[PDB]
Amino acid sequence: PIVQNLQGQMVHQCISPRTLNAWVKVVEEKAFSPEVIPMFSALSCGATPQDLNTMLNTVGGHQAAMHMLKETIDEEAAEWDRLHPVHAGPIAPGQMREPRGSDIAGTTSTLQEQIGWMTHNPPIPVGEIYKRWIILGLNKIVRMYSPTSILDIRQGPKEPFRDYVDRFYKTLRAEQTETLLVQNANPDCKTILKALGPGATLEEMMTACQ
Amino acid sequence: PIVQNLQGQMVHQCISPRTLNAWVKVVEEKAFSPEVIPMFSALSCGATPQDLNTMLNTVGGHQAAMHMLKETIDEEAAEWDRLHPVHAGPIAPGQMREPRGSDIAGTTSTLQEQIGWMTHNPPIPVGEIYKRWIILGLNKIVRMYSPTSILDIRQGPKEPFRDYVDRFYKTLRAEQTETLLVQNANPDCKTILKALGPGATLEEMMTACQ
Amino acid sequence: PIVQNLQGQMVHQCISPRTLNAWVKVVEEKAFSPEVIPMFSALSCGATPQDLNTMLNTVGGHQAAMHMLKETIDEEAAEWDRLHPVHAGPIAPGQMREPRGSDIAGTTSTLQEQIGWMTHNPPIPVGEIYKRWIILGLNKIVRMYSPTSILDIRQGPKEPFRDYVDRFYKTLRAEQTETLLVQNANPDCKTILKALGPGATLEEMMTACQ
Amino acid sequence: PIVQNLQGQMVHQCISPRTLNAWVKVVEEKAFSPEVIPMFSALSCGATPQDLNTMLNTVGGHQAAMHMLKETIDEEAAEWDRLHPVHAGPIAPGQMREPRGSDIAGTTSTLQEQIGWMTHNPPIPVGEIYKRWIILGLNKIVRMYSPTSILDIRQGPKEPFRDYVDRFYKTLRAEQTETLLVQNANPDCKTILKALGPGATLEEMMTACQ
Amino acid sequence: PIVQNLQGQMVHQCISPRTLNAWVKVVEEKAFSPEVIPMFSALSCGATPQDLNTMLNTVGGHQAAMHMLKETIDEEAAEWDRLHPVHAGPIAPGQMREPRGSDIAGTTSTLQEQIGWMTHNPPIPVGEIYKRWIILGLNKIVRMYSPTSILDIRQGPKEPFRDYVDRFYKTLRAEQTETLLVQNANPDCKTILKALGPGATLEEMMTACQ
Amino acid sequence: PIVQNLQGQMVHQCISPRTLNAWVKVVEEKAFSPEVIPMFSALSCGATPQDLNTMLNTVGGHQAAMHMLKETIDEEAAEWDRLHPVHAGPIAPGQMREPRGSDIAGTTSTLQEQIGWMTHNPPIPVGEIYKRWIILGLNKIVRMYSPTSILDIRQGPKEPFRDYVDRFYKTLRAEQTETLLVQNANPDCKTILKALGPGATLEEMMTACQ
Ligand SMILES: CC(C)(C#Cc1ccc(-c2ccc(Cl)c3c(NS(C)(=O)=O)nn(CC(F)(F)F)c23)c([C@H](Cc2cc(F)cc(F)c2)NC(=O)Cn2nc(C(F)(F)F)c3c2C(F)(F)[C@@H]2C[C@H]32)n1)S(C)(=O)=O
Ligand SMILES: CC(C)(C#Cc1ccc(-c2ccc(Cl)c3c(NS(C)(=O)=O)nn(CC(F)(F)F)c23)c([C@H](Cc2cc(F)cc(F)c2)NC(=O)Cn2nc(C(F)(F)F)c3c2C(F)(F)[C@@H]2C[C@H]32)n1)S(C)(=O)=O
Ligand SMILES: CC(C)(C#Cc1ccc(-c2ccc(Cl)c3c(NS(C)(=O)=O)nn(CC(F)(F)F)c23)c([C@H](Cc2cc(F)cc(F)c2)NC(=O)Cn2nc(C(F)(F)F)c3c2C(F)(F)[C@@H]2C[C@H]32)n1)S(C)(=O)=O
Ligand SMILES: CC(C)(C#Cc1ccc(-c2ccc(Cl)c3c(NS(C)(=O)=O)nn(CC(F)(F)F)c23)c([C@H](Cc2cc(F)cc(F)c2)NC(=O)Cn2nc(C(F)(F)F)c3c2C(F)(F)[C@@H]2C[C@H]32)n1)S(C)(=O)=O
Ligand SMILES: CC(C)(C#Cc1ccc(-c2ccc(Cl)c3c(NS(C)(=O)=O)nn(CC(F)(F)F)c23)c([C@H](Cc2cc(F)cc(F)c2)NC(=O)Cn2nc(C(F)(F)F)c3c2C(F)(F)[C@@H]2C[C@H]32)n1)S(C)(=O)=O
Ligand SMILES: CC(C)(C#Cc1ccc(-c2ccc(Cl)c3c(NS(C)(=O)=O)nn(CC(F)(F)F)c23)c([C@H](Cc2cc(F)cc(F)c2)NC(=O)Cn2nc(C(F)(F)F)c3c2C(F)(F)[C@@H]2C[C@H]32)n1)S(C)(=O)=O
Ligand SMILES: [Cl-]
Ligand SMILES: [Cl-]
Ligand SMILES: [Cl-]
Ligand SMILES: [Cl-]
Ligand SMILES: [Cl-]
Ligand SMILES: [Cl-]
Ligand SMILES: [Cl-]
Ligand SMILES: [Cl-]
Ligand SMILES: [Cl-]
Ligand SMILES: [Cl-]
Ligand SMILES: [Cl-]
Ligand SMILES: [Cl-]
Ligand SMILES: [Cl-]
Ligand SMILES: [Cl-]
Ligand SMILES: [Cl-]
Ligand SMILES: [Cl-]
Ligand SMILES: [Cl-]
Ligand SMILES: [Cl-]
Ligand SMILES: [Cl-]
Ligand SMILES: [Cl-]
Ligand SMILES: [Cl-]
Ligand SMILES: [Cl-]
Ligand SMILES: [Cl-]
Ligand SMILES: [Cl-]
Repeated sequence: PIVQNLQGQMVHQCISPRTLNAWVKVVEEKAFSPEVIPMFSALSCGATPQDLNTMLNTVGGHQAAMHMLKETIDEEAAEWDRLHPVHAGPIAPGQMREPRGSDIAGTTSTLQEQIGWMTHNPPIPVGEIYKRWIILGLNKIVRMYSPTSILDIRQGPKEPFRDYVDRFYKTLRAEQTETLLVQNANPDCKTILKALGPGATLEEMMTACQ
Repeated sequence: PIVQNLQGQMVHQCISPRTLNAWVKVVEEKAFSPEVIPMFSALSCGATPQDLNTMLNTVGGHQAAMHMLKETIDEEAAEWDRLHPVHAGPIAPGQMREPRGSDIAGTTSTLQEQIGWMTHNPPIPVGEIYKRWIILGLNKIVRMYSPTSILDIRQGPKEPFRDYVDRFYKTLRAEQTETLLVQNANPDCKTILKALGPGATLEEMMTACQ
Repeated sequence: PIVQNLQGQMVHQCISPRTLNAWVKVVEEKAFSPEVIPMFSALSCGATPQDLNTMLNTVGGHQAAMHMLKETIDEEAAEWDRLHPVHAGPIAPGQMREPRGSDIAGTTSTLQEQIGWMTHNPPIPVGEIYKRWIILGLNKIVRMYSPTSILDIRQGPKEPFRDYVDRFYKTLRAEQTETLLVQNANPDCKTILKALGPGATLEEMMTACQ
Repeated sequence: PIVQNLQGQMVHQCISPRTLNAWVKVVEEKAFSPEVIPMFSALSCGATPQDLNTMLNTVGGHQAAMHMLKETIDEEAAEWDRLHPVHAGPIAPGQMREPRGSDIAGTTSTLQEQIGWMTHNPPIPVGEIYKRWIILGLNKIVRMYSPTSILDIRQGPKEPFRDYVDRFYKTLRAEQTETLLVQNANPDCKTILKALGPGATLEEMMTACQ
Repeated sequence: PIVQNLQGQMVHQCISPRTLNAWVKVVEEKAFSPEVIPMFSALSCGATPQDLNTMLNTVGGHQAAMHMLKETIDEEAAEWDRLHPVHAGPIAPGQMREPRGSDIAGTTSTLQEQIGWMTHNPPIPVGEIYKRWIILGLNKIVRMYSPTSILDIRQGPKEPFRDYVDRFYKTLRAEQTETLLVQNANPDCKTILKALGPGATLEEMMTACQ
Repeated sequence: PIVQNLQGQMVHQCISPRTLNAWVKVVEEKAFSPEVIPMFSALSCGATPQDLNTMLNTVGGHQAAMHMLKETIDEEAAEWDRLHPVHAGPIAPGQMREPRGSDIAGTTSTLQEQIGWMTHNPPIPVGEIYKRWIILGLNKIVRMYSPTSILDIRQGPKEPFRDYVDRFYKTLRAEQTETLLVQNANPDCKTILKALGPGATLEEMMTACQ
């Protein structure tokens, strides 16, 4: 990644074994649960495009999702090229060529060029642009691998309301609400929630059905 | 987080895999026991609003509590806006716009803006303001998930006083005392504690009933 | 904690996940064995009052002892106030108000004030003052949870002297010696230790009874 | 490796136990799966030829592949010598002799010489040149140890399409595509994929056969 | 410990949780095997007397040995006082009082005084003086807990010579050689070692009896 | 070890618990397999003679090999003294006495002297000289503990060629080749390898017999 040294200069740093290992492990354990997106964004803090490609490549398995991820990256890269056409001309001394979509995705660009963009003044955050494309593609993967629709999350007749709400917002998060939460509650809690009226907080709802 | 480098300047640092992993693990193991609040405050030392949102998002499960947490944040953000209305005008060079509630909660603000507020002179500690809102909301979650009332913590007839006091203050902490501690002691220890008189220390009480 | 950077200035540092985790684990494993006091002092090296309160709060369980710890802190804080009454007056620019007992214990003081005291010239080591109160209170807890009196540590008739001495000084340490060590030895070793005479070293005693 | 200190100078650093251990472990667990190449490139970030040889030597087992790796290195080194013949002459003060293939592969060069090349201005990245040769040789090993041909990856009659696509691109990656993916789908999904037409995305294909 | 910062000044550092934990673990696992002495010396690199006392205090159990260790320290401290009598007089500004035995052992000295001695020019290495006393006392403990005499290490009639030599020098190290190694070899290997003659290396001896 | 600080000065560093622990563990797990030599060289990067002796002393067990290691060190030290006789004379201010063999092996030299040699300009790398002697002695240990001769590595009649080549070069490495690899192949693969002709690569040989 590109970190600021303790003197105030942005320099390149090798990705640490701890960072590499945490990413690999979170995919093995959590696959494409929603909370894998924040881990990816946090672990790739300050990442160059090379670091991002490293992290994606260390994933073994899930190659169907990884391939869908490439197609999303190609979609976003092609959109970047339609909005930012590279102008012909010799690059001035101490300056950087404009990045293409494939340069941001690290396929036609070197690490030294990525460092040049990211440490430019003003910087071209090719790492953050690429990370956004990846998180976009990861969100579609999370959505596709969501097993259950919110319409099928219904409170059991003897299911504690807390457990039901846990399953409800867990499902909702992956599908990516208030009145449906009441409608899918069991008869005994729905009656209590009816009498609470509208505008009740979740805490008030949970307190009323416990 | 925003740390001070070893030269004396406040700079941004990537959240470390150790910090991310410790937070995730403490929620898996301890859920919403009271001691999860100090871990959250310590792990988010110097955190930006983005880091705080990262930590909350890495939580898988407990989505009922996580949703109640958002409602508390929205309550606190809306109160921040009623007390701090943003004034219209162009921001002066080298200065920061006033933060709204949603900027403090990281929903309408960028990392660069959060760094600008937090490293301003004087700084606007949007991270500490947001952390306070979260700890406020976490405390209500801890209180709601407290299973047992202090009125039901009674010493067993052959229960060692030490074990009873352990359960008593554990329950008290989650519910968030002296005379009730005597009243709920078993007959044999209550008689001893009566004769100790008032103003006895816990150490004196424990010594008298062991 | 307040560490000295590699340039020679005392600056504040976030408590590390390693430090937090080690303290929690040592309490889970060792409870209030005597060797938990050195771990606490070493782990809270350079700690502010906030860090000390963090560490104590991360403890789950043992709330009877934790409450006795507060009473010892209140005793010591009140003694600090009787010896150091805060004088009325406006604090001069660049100076710190005198700390009260509750400021040292972090209940009425902010982190910024604690940093001001601890990095003052000369510094007011509110962290070390608070740590002393805590270690004082922890010692009383260790003493109270000591199960066995030294009078009941007697060498078994076929117990190796080494094992006996191990149990003896282990018990002695928690209770917090030479002639009692002989008196509680078994008949066969006591006869040997009699003939050694007084002023023998432990190594001489152990060698004589092995 | 050769890292840039926090002041801006490229200096040599001892390879860390974490880096050494991660490489050894990834070979024990993953052998020569494709994702072992990115781990090798990431763990040897900034590596000198000595560090690269260290990492390869810490591998126990797989000595058949390790020997094939040497033959690839010798092939590449000999090609380097045919393209870069070392010119005779005394090396000027403060300058470095031109590297031979065997100097890049660390067999006829010292660490001090490798540091001289890598920290030269402009630098001769003997580490990156050597790493490229190794990754080249590792790719041939991954290809040779690929057990299954893409022609044998066929969807089972009741196999979920997602699982099939996972096996397909996993196999494809090791062998190192769209129309073959349809042809090897089972009859029921092939009929659906026929009607989708050409130019469908993988996400559209997966959605249509789930 | 007292480390040199990356600028060239000797400053105090908190003992790290890793250092504390490694020492505790090595005592639990290896007790007083000989190789515990090098671990102690390496883990207490640069240690102050306070750090040394911390490490010894974190040991739970083995209190018989720990008490023998104090008696050795008192012996060495008293010898230090007989060779270095403290002269009466006011200490000059910026200078340190001469250390007594009990100051070196950290019982009558503060951390600030230990830092003053250790960072003086020339420094008084009270940490290294104390560490020497401890290693002296630890060596006597290792010697006392050595279970077997070298006279009882005899090669079994079908015991491989390598295994025998392993047990021999292991025992010798704890007891703290060549001709006895031959004498205790079994008849078949002794005959071979006789014919080798004197002045044979261990490698020659092992090769001859394998 | 002697590391270069982030400012460009060679200073001494305490050996880290991670380094100590990794060395101990690799000996417990791998004993004297060949790949233990690279781990030793990597873990002792920049090591002083004291650090090297520390690492060797932390080894418990294998004392037969450890003693053979001392004899190799004494051989090499005595050769160093025959090639570098120390000249009599007072050492000039700011200079270092010439090292003897026993000074390089850390037996008659202090840490401060080792730092003086290693940080001299030009430096006397007593650490690297000592490490070379140790690696020399470790290689003889690896060779002696090699169980199987290369003449006994023969491909089984139904053994996959890959597995055979794995055992072959593993054995060869410890014994420390092409035509013997063919001669020891089973009849079916030998016939194929005959027809390949000479000058075939290992990859061609493996491909032909799979
Ligand atoms: C990936 C990344 C770059 C980012 C970001 C990112 C940025 C901003 C915000 C956010 C912050 C505060 C508030 Cl009050 C709201 C809000 N208040 S509201 C009422 O909607 O108006 N909304 N937001 C999202 C915003 F900004 F997009 F609007 C927020 C979040 C929250 C952070 C958060 C997580 C948490 F657990 C508990 C919290 F209190 C806050 N994360 C989510 O909310 C995810 N989530 N989704 C849903 C669902 F879909 F089911 F409803 C559900 C959640 C849930 F909260 F977990 C919970 C079960 C409900 N994250 S990062 C930093 O992680 O690496
Ligand atoms: C989250 C965060 C930002 C913070 C803070 C924070 C700030 C200040 C203080 C504190 C410090 C010293 C004293 Cl003497 C008192 C006091 N003395 S008193 C008699 O009340 O007048 N009170 N306080 C709270 C104050 F300041 F709010 F008043 C304190 C605490 C204590 C720290 C502490 C924990 C501990 F274990 C043992 C200690 F000796 C001190 N924590 C609590 O006390 C929590 N607790 N709650 C209750 C209950 F409700 F059951 F009674 C019980 C506890 C308990 F102690 F654990 C024990 C069973 C009893 N924490 S952080 C730094 O953790 O990240
Ligand atoms: C908490 C903290 C801030 C502190 C400190 C602290 C400060 C000083 C000293 C100390 C140092 C050297 C000597 Cl020679 C003596 C001494 N010599 S003597 C003969 O008494 O006159 N006394 N002391 C205590 C002093 F200074 F208070 F006097 C010491 C200790 C010792 C350190 C130590 C531990 C150890 F294991 C072995 C050692 F060789 C030295 N620790 C204790 O002795 C604890 N202990 N208690 C008893 C008992 F009660 F049973 F007798 C027993 C021990 C025991 F040694 F473990 C052993 C079974 C016997 N610690 S910290 C740095 O840990 O974080
Ligand atoms: C070793 C090292 C130095 C390097 C590099 C390196 C350099 C660039 C790129 C890359 C980046 C973005 C795009 Cl969009 C494409 C592209 N888009 S495309 C449609 O082809 O035109 N192609 N590339 C390769 C390029 F550049 F060579 F063209 C890329 C990769 C990708 C990174 C990546 C991995 C991932 F998992 C998911 C992603 F979204 C992106 N890695 C691979 O693709 C490996 N892979 N191989 C195949 C197969 F063969 F089966 F098809 C398959 C993959 C797969 F993606 F995993 C997935 C199942 C399919 N890595 S490092 C940095 O790791 O240490
Ligand atoms: C604690 C500390 C501060 C220190 C130090 C310290 C200082 C110097 C030396 C040393 C170095 C090189 C040589 Cl050649 C000799 C030597 N050559 S010789 C022939 O005697 O003349 N002698 N020495 C000791 C010296 F200097 F004191 F003379 C040495 C050692 C050796 C280091 C070593 C360990 C090892 F495993 C293998 C090695 F090749 C070298 N350690 C020991 O030898 C311990 N040991 N003891 C005996 C026994 F008693 F059985 F014989 C046995 C050993 C043994 F080697 F393990 C092996 C089975 C035999 N350590 S530290 C740095 O560890 O933290
Ligand atoms: C200890 C230390 C200081 C050092 C060093 C050190 C220094 C240089 C080299 C080296 C580098 C590149 C090439 Cl191409 C050759 C070469 N090409 S060749 C055809 O012979 O002419 N030779 N060398 C040794 C040189 F330089 F001495 F010649 C090399 C090695 C190789 C590194 C390596 C390991 C590996 F696994 C795979 C590689 F591609 C390269 N290590 C070895 O080869 C060890 N080995 N031994 C044998 C055997 F004996 F069976 F044949 C076998 C190996 C084996 F490769 F593992 C494999 C099964 C065969 N290490 S360190 C840095 O580790 O800490
Ligand atoms: Cl790491
Ligand atoms: Cl790349
Ligand atoms: Cl794969
Ligand atoms: Cl509830
Ligand atoms: Cl980390
Ligand atoms: Cl954010
Ligand atoms: Cl979830
Ligand atoms: Cl009690
Ligand atoms: Cl940490
Ligand atoms: Cl506080
Ligand atoms: Cl609790
Ligand atoms: Cl004994
Ligand atoms: Cl490390
Ligand atoms: Cl090399
Ligand atoms: Cl091997
Ligand atoms: Cl799907
Ligand atoms: Cl640590
Ligand atoms: Cl001390
Ligand atoms: Cl104890
Ligand atoms: Cl042998
Ligand atoms: Cl470490
Ligand atoms: Cl030494
Ligand atoms: Cl041993
Ligand atoms: Cl093969």
